[PDB]
Amino acid sequence: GMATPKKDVYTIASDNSFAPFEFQNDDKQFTGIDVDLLNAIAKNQGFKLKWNFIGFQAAVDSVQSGHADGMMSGMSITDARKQVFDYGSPYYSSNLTIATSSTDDSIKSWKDLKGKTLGAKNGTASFDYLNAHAKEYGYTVKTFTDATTMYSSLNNGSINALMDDEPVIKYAIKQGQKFATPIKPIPDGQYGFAVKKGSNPELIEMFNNGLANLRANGEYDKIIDKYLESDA
Amino acid sequence: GMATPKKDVYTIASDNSFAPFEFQNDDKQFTGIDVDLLNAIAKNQGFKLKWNFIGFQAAVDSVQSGHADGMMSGMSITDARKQVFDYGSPYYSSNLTIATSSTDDSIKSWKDLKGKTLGAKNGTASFDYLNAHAKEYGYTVKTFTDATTMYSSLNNGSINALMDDEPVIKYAIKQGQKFATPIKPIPDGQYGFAVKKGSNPELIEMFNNGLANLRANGEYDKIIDKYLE
Ligand SMILES: [Cl-]
Ligand SMILES: [Cl-]
Ligand SMILES: [Cl-]
Ligand SMILES: [Cl-]
Ligand SMILES: [Mg+2]
Ligand SMILES: [Mg+2]
Repeated sequence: GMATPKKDVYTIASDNSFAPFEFQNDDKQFTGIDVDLLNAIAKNQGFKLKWNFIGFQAAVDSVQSGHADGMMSGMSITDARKQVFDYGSPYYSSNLTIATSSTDDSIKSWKDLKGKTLGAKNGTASFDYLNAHAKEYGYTVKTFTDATTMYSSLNNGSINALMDDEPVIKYAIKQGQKFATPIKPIPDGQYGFAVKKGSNPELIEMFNNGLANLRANGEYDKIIDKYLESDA
Repeated sequence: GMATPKKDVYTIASDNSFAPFEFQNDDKQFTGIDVDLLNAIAKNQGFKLKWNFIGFQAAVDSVQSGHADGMMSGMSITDARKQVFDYGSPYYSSNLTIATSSTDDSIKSWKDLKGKTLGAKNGTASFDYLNAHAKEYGYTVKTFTDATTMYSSLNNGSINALMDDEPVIKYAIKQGQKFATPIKPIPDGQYGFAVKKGSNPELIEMFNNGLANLRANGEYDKIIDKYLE
């Protein structure tokens, strides 16, 4: 239904370092998909916000304790989370996807992964997927303990490709990396805006109504495209 | 109760950057209180571990979907977490505390904060705590949006003190920062080792047994003191 504010300002908790969703620019101001998108949603609906960029764990606990009204933080919607949060309509799909070098034209479909070296960060959803499909597609998996070493290996040619959460890859491309995403991604759920279960229902109404308007009026795509290599 | 391992190795998920609990040293190896403490606990009990420093949110989701066995990640024990995780005995009491300059003799207690300005990061427990006691002791709160600027402000004298997580302040001091902690810390919960609720009970047993042995044998304090002094 139509959303009416019941607070002069709503407090939103978020991560302090989760690019491209929320991160600091060179001027030390917070920015990102979540920041621009929720700000644009509130503005569309005539709500006011105050952001607390405190970290994922801290943001969860702040909403649960009533010290924040909502959480916008690259948050994967899960059944475990639904036990204690209510979510707005999902605002972005999460995918696991393959990054190649943009200079390498040899990988055009999944069948071209035959004989390739694929990187993944140890213990991640990308790692689990790659391990589970290595025999089928015929690649070999090389594991990394952190993100920097993995992306360095793709750039120096010691892996042919890697799998990661798609926003990380598409943001690196937007930043200037010579990567591409030439093949089909693997759906892996959705991102959601959350309030404590049973709390601030009008803030969820705001969210859903504002989001629908931004999807229809083009601003939603403009915001995503600012941060993620768009296909268009 | 005796803990017996049922796997040759258990997988532990943790955050990639939460110093001094889990973080990378200059050699890009993962280290910290959580890493050293759970490794030592595991060793004490004859269990083997493999660590995946995937990030807090990702670690939660991995344990919940059965793709990591446990989580050791500066994890505050809360009722909401008890909905979906089982915990070992708490292994650390996380407090908030005040940092002043080590050369500033003027602040030794809360009442010495009269007329002073203290920093806190917006929307944190420290921010809430300072705001709640500002009228009582007659200080002003200056809000910061990131740690680096807040700590720089203390160092350059544009604030008189700050409040932050005690381990962050104590680790900074251990690293040579010229801060003091003149005021009694404020309790802010406890950290626990987690498994998915109903899973891996022998891993919780071994955590509890090992933690108790390390408290008794001196290693627990050695590990904490390594980082916090
Ligand atoms: Cl976090
Ligand atoms: Cl959580
Ligand atoms: Cl409307
Ligand atoms: Cl969570
Ligand atoms: Mg993080
Ligand atoms: Mg994930």
